Amino acid sequence: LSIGQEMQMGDYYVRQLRGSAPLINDPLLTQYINSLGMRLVSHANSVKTPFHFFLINNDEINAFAFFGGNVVLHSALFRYSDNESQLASVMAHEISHVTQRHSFTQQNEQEADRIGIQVLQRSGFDPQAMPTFLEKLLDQARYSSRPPEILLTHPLPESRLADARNRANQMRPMVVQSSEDFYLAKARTLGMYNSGRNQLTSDLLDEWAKGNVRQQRAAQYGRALQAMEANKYDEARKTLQPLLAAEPGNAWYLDLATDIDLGQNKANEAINRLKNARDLRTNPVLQLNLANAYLQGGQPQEAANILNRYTFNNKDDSNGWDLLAQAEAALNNRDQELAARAEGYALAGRLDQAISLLSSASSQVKLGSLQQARYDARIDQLRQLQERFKPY
Ligand SMILES: [Zn+2]
Repeated sequence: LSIGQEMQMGDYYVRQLRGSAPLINDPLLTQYINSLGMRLVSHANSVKTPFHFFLINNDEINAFAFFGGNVVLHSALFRYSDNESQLASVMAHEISHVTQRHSFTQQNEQEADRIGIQVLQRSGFDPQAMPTFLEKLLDQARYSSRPPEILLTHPLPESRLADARNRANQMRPMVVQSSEDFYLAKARTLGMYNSGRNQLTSDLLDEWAKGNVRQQRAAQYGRALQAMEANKYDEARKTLQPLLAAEPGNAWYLDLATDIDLGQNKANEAINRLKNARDLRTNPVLQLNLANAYLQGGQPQEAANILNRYTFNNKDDSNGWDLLAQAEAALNNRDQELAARAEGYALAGRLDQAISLLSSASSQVKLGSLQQARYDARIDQLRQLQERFKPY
C-alpha cells in the first residue's frame, strides 16, 4: 500500500479510537505527551509521516502504533516510569517501530531498541534509562504470576536486556534531570485518571516530598489536586497557593487554580487571573480554561469569541468543539450549536450522526446565506469521507 493509503486507514482508526471512553483528552496531558513525542521525532531518521501520540486510560503497561505514525500509550506507563528519560525510551522504541516500517520478532525488537536508544541520546535523554526500564519490566515479570502486557507484544528475552545494557554502556555518561512537567504530568495522570493499579499513593507523594525541588513541587501539586477531587476546595487553594506564587505563569498551576475557583463559584477571579497570564495568546490550555470560566461565569459570548478561533486552529481537538457547542447552546444559537456537535461526532468516526446534525443546522438557516453554504459544503466533505471509509 502507498503512504497516502496508509494515512487514510490511519485516519479511520484514529477516529474509532477517539470514539472510545478510555481515550484521555486532558489538555495538559495531551500537550505534554505530544511535546515530548515531537521532541523525539525531531531527532529520528526516516520520518516520512506526521506522528501523533495518544494516551489511553489503562492500568496495564503497553504501547503500540498503527498506520500513519499514530502511537498509543497506556497511562500505566507513568506508573512504571521513574523519570522522563524512561518514559521517552518507550516512546522512542515505538517511533523506531514506525520509522523502520515493522507481537514483534526478536530482530524487530533489537532494531527498535538500537535505533530508539540513539534517538533518546540525540534528544538529550539518558541512554541508561532504556536498559533500566527494561530491567524493571523483567524484575516485575520474574516474581509476578503473569508478565506485564507490554512483554506479550514486545518480547523481552534476557539477550535483549543484555544488548540494551551494552549499547547504553558504550555511550558516554549523560545524567539528566527530568523536567518539572514530567512529574506534574505523572501526578495528574495517576491522581485525576486513577484506575485500578494507577493511583497517586501517599508513598509516592512522600518519596517525592523528600526528593529534588521539581519532585517536591509536583507532590504538593498532587496533594492540591486530590483535595480538589475530594471537595476540599479551601485546602486545595491553600496547598496550591505557594506553587502559584513561585511560578505564577505555570500552566499546570493556572489550570488547577481555575478549577478550584470555578468549584466555589468564583468565575470572575478565575477569568481575571487568566486574562493576566503572559502566554494566554499562544497556550491552548490557558485558552480553554478561560473559555470554560467565561461559560461558568455566564458570559457565553466571550467564550464563543475564544472558541470559534480555537476550533479553527485546533480542528482535531474535541474539547474545543464540545465547549463551542455549550457556548452556542447558551446563546441559543442553535444552528451553530448543531454544527459544533457535528464536528465532535465526525472526529469520533460517527459520520452519519455528524451529517444528520449539519443537515438540521442547514435546514433552519437562511436560504442561500453564506452560513448555509458553509454547512452544505461541510456535509459534502463528510459524505465523501464516508465513501472512502466504506471498504472498512
Ligand atoms: Zn517493540
